[PDB]
Amino acid sequence: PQITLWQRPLVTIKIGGQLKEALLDTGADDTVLEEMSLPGRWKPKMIGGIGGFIKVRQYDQILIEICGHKAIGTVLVGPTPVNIIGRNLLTQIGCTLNF
Amino acid sequence: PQITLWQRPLVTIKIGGQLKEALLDTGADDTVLEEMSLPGRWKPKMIGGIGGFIKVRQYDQILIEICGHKAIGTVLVGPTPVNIIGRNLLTQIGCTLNF
Ligand SMILES: COC(=O)N[C@H](C(=O)N[C@@H](Cc1ccc(-c2ccccn2)cc1)C[C@H](O)[C@H](Cc1ccccc1)NC(=O)[C@@H](NC(=O)OC)C(C)(C)C)C(C)(C)C
Repeated sequence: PQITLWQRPLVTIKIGGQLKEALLDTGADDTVLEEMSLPGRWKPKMIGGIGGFIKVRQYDQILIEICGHKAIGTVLVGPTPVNIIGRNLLTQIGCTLNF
Repeated sequence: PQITLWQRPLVTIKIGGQLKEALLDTGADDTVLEEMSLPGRWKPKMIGGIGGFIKVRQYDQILIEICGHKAIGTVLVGPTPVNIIGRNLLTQIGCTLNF
């Protein structure tokens, strides 16, 4: 669809059976979700924001539906205040910025 | 224009006669620029992201040009790793998320 930016671009996502709310974020290279269970093994990764870095677990090839649109790719899990859909998955669902 | 997301959405902005590179950031409430000088009064503000909060300087009613689009709004200045155009200004230039 078309999402204007007067409010936070919060959308519904489906991941490992559960429905959650996520922020669509063009300012993020990666996708980062709050603490949860995912299948397979994970690698270590550190990701940086405005106030410093956090330690997250990296899962690969994770199935995730974003607002009707399927995506399969990298999901990081850790102590983020918000669920963040970053560019790795925004490109898969054909997301672009327009004006 | 239509900005894709394979790479970071970095555009040229004009603020205080200075040309600067900034990140178009839908996941940001506020607009935050690295250390620079601006005219007028200011208030301190605390803003949070991944890893926590930083203290910044809040300037009101600042004019910014983003890809030749004029816009007026609040500009925060402080020790951010990157120049960031948040939703408060992206709405002014008519910027939408599409897929
Ligand atoms: C309401 O709070 C805000 O709007 N905070 C904004 C903010 O931090 N937004 C983040 C989203 C966010 C929103 C709210 C909170 C929050 C905090 C406390 C309480 C509630 N919510 C936290 C994060 C996502 C933002 O796009 C950020 C921009 C950035 C990019 C690169 C370096 C520093 C900052 N992206 C990241 O942090 C990403 N970093 C990255 O890609 O590095 C290359 C990730 C996400 C991958 C680490 C801001 C500060 C830019 C205005």
